[PDB]
Amino acid sequence: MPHAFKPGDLVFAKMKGYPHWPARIDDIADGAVKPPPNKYPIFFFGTHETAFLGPKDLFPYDKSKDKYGKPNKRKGFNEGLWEIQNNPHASYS
Repeated sequence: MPHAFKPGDLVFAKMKGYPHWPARIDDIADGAVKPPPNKYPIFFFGTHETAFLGPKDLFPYDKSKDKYGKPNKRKGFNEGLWEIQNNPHASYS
């Protein structure tokens, strides 16, 4: 059975106006800006952008990849697919 989301989990993350996007739940670095309550820091692969999202917008990667893990015209997307499949836990800083 599912646990709560934790840093390192891989997802497709949904934001208004964008396709479900390869991403991970990030850690918060010591000294870094914390998310609002009930929100997680989401790192989007390919774009390397961070947004704060709640679970309703987070789709676990294993279950979802056969639906959402297909090339997309949008900037950074296909780079994102590579990262999530090939080195999803690397430093992209």
